[PDB]
Amino acid sequence: AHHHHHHMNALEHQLDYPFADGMPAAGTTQEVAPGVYWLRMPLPFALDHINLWLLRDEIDGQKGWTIVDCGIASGEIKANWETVFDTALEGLPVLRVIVTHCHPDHLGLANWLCEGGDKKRWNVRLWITLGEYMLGRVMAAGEGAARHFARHGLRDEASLDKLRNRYYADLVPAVPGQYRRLRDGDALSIGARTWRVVTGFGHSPEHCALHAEADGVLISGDMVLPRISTNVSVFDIEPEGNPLALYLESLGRYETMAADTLVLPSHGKPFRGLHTRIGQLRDHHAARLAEVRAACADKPCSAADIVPIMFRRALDIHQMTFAMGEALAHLHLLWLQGELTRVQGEDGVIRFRA
Ligand SMILES: [Ca+2]
Ligand SMILES: [Ca+2]
Ligand SMILES: [Ca+2]
Repeated sequence: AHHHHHHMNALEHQLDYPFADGMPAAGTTQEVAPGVYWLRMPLPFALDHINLWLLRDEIDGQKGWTIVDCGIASGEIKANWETVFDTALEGLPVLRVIVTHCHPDHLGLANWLCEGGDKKRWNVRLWITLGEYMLGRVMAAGEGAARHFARHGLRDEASLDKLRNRYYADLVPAVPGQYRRLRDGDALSIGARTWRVVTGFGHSPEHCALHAEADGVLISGDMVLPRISTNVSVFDIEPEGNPLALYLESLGRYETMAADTLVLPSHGKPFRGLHTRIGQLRDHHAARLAEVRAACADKPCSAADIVPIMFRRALDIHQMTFAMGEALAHLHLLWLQGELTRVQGEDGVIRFRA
């Protein structure tokens, strides 16, 4: 996420933070609900942290801990995990590792945690959805990205070269060779609770949020974040994708949850106002779509044309191509519902017009 950048929530004051600005220091935990503990790991990106969750649990008579998400494979996060093992687990083992999705800050240390950390203290199973596991395996093991961004309006030969000669493998250095499949609707028994798998689309293949309906707690992964937008992007591998339509449809899964649901997001702070935040995200994308409509009404626009309208800030070449993926997702939503016509110019650039 070094070149990743996000849209900040100016309506944060409409959410409620039950712990205010309290946050667990590195290597320590903070109880956010009975048997649910919050870990905060540093990240070296603009997004400077990820929240991970430790759930008190008992499987087959053995008391211990279920981990949700892992961090990137950095020396600093590994050291913080080791401190946690030694001082914050009450001397009890990890029983299993659940990963919400394959992005590196969530999947990176799965293999290392499954195999017991530096001292190999246990040997446990990774639980994850099939789509996230398989894409993780594909990416864990370029020139296609450059052809992609070129046909969407990036024409500077020097910039295209910087993409050609290009991360995931350094942050996710191994992915477990075995997994336990999570599927939408699965009931997980974790400690005193049943957590249900709520799958989400448009951000990643098959994103797993975990919902404890009786106590009203939601582990939202990256699908609902209080301070930032969720990345929704069209990529070279699925060049006609409609991820924004999938994402906006997916947000309906949370609008039927309780209005007082405690949301545990992967970035930001635990919060209430789930429905408020969903409304803010819907409003945000409606405003971005209106800008795309307005621009395409006056001339055929490429994704590169849309970036400086959608992102009112300076971007380097790497941030530009990341923004281009999100611009293209908004173009594709309008295109595929019949509001734009897609034309590949004789210059090879794909553009969209009213
Ligand atoms: Ca993600
Ligand atoms: Ca191994
Ligand atoms: Ca994330």
